[PDB]
Amino acid sequence: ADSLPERIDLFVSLFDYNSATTSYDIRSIQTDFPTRLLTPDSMLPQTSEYPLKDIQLLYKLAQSCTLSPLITEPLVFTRSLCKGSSLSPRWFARSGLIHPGGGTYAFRYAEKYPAQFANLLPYMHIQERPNAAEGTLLYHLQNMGEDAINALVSGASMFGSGSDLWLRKGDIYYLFNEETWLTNANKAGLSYSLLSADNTCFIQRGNICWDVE
Amino acid sequence: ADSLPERIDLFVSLFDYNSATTSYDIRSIQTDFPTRLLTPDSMLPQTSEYPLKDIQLLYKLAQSCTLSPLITEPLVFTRSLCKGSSLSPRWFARSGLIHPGGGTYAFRYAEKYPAQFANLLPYMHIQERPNAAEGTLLYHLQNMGEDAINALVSGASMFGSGSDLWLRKGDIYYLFNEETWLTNANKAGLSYSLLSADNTCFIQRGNICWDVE
Repeated sequence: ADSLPERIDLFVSLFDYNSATTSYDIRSIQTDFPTRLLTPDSMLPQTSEYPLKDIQLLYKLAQSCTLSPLITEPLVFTRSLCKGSSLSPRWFARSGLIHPGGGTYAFRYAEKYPAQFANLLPYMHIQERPNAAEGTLLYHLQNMGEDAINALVSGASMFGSGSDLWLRKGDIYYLFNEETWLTNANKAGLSYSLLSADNTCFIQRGNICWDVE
Repeated sequence: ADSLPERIDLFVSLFDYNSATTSYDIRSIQTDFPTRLLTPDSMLPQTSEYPLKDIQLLYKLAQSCTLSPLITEPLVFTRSLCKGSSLSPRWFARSGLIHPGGGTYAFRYAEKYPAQFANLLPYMHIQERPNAAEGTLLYHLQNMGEDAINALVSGASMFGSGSDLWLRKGDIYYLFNEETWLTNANKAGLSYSLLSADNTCFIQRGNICWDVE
């Protein structure tokens, strides 16, 4: 197992970057996609960011339409929706993007004002945008699980999503299909699997890898 | 991660053995199924047991029907097939079971003498037997991958096959479905995954666990 780092280096050396399925500049991804609009936790009620009773207070208000400083901006949003007052794309660009109840301000607003949808897409979570065309960047992002999104955001040297290997060289991710990945792992004398969070198979029982959650 | 053994113990304690999907006595399994007829390697040409040129010599003979002491029994089998001489179920019970070219003597023999099929089933590899009825022991065995078969043969305290947890208590395996497994792992504060051989995720890169093959 001491040869492992050297085998992984050999593995990477086997790839022909010119024959990658596609490639994406990390800078282009960062330009187009706020991390806040990638991470799956943004889609959930923001319980780690607010006391629950404040989130509940906002729902009550939005349903009733008739107040701590943790929620100043959510309150501005809520009142605007209640009053039928308009919010320009500039308001969303200035905003924290994520509504305390989960998802974005832009998506909620555009549901009420569908004519403003196109201009507000840049401020919506990838999971809130329409299903992307196959093979596009947004498609790849929409189909990534949490661990893959985290790896991408971390600028990891490599990660797997959905039988695609994403390989980083310089500032560019090159995508290779599962067959190529497996072929090169085989040649390097390597086995691989995808594991979640920091699950390192700390203890093994039979064929089951266990870790603490 | 020091709490891990204690969490696994708690995990096991959560199962109600009386409400298991099914259960199998390990002794019953050993009685019915020779390990040789379970392990997937028995289905492959026996390259670790014979020089390849001896295996090839046998094929030539079986095709021609006209000789080291590593292959004395395979030669007896081959000549019997060529001569149309018969081999009783007692011959197979006395035999090493596995043909050098892979699979069993019994399966090959029964292909030539289909009337003798039923009496020769006990000497055929599980992968050579007809697809078993759903829910039966043979069905579960036929659907196990290599790591699961090895765990079972090892009498492991627990292993997963196909979204079934096999839990050993005393000499009995109790089967629980994936939902129960996940529910109890969740409660114990545990994460789990199935990994092959002794792949322990020795090195992690992005979300990829790497080990030496």
